[PDB]
Amino acid sequence: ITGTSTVGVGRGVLGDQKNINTTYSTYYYLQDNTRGNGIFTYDAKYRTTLPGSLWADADNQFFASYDAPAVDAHYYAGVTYDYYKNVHNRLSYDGNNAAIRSSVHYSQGYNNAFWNGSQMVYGDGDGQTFIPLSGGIDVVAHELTHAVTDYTAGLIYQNESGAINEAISDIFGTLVEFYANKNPDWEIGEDVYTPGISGDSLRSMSDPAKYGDPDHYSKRYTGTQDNGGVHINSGIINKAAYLISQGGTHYGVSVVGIGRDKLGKIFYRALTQYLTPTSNFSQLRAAAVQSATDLYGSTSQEVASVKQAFDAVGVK
Ligand SMILES: CC(C)C[C@H](NP(=O)(O)CNC(=O)OCc1ccccc1)C(=O)NCCCCN
Ligand SMILES: [Ca+2]
Ligand SMILES: [Ca+2]
Ligand SMILES: [Ca+2]
Ligand SMILES: [Ca+2]
Ligand SMILES: [Zn+2]
Repeated sequence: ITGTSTVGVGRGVLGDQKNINTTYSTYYYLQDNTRGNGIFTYDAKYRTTLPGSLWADADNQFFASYDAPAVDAHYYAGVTYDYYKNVHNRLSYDGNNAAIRSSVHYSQGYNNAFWNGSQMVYGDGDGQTFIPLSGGIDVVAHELTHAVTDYTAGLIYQNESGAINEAISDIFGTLVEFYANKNPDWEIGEDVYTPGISGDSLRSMSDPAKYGDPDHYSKRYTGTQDNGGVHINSGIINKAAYLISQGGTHYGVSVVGIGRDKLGKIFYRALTQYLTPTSNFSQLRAAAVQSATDLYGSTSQEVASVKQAFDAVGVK
C-alpha cells in the first residue's frame, strides 16, 4: 500500500518484545519498506485461501496473542533478508529485491510451514506438536531459503536433489539463527516444537540419528514416502555441513572444522554457481569442492575439510 514508513512495537510467539517496520495509511500495516521492494505480512484468518489480507492494525501496537505469529514472521523475514544482503550480497530471494510475502494463521491446527512457489505460509500448530511456526527464526529462514533455491539451483523436490534442497534450507536456516545470535544451535525448529517437551527438535544437524535420520549414505532411505525422503536423507548433507563447520571424527573419519562463515560461503557459491535442478549428492560434493577451490585455493585446508566431511558421510 502507499503510505509512510512507521515503527510499531509488539510481542512475538515466545513473549519477547521487538520493534517492527510498518506502513501508515489509515491503518498501520505489516509492510516494511526499509528492505528491498518490501516485506509484507498477511492474515490467512485460519483459512487456506492465500495470501489473505495484508495485516492491518489500528494503533501500531502488536501485543495481542493473535498478533504474535505475524510479528515474528515479519521480523524474522527482515533478519533473513539482512543475512542474505549483508553476508552474500544477495538482494531478496530473486537477487533483484522481489517483495517478500508471508501469511500467518494458515488453516487450523496446521503443523507445518512452506513456500508455495510465491510466498511463505505458516501454520499455528496444534499446540502439542508445534506452536505457531514463525516463532522459529531457523524455520522462517528455512522457508525463505526455499525461494532462494528455486530461483538459483532449482533443485527438484524429490529423491537426492530434494534432500539437497532440504539440507540447503536447514543449513541457511541455522546460519541465519547464528547471525541473529539468540540461543543458536545446530538443531531445527526447537523454539516452536513440542512445548511440553524440553530439549528436543524436529531435526538435528549435529546428530541426525537422534531423530532417526541417516548420518551416512549407506543408511539412506530409498522408498517413496516424503517425496523419496527429502526430510530424511537431508540428514546426510546436514551432517556433512556440520562437520565442515565444527569438525569431528565420524565413523572413524576425522574432519578439521573451518567454521560457520566459510561453510556458508562454500555452500552459497555451490548453490548459486554449480548446482542444477537434478544434482545428486555426489554432484553436490563436486560443487562444494570446486566452490572451496575458487574461494580458498586447491591446496587449502578448506578444500581438504570439504573432502573429509563428504568422506565421513559416505559420499564420493
Ligand atoms: C522447518 C520445518 C518446521 C518446516 C519444514 N517445511 P517445508 O518448507 O520443508 C515443506 N515444504 C514443502 O513441502 O514444499 C513443497 C511445496 C511446493 C509448492 C507448494 C507447496 C509445497 C519441514 O521440515 N516440514 C516437514 C516436517 C513437518 C511436520 N508436520
Ligand atoms: Ca494493535
Ligand atoms: Ca536455537
Ligand atoms: Ca535451531
Ligand atoms: Ca520441545
Ligand atoms: Zn523445507
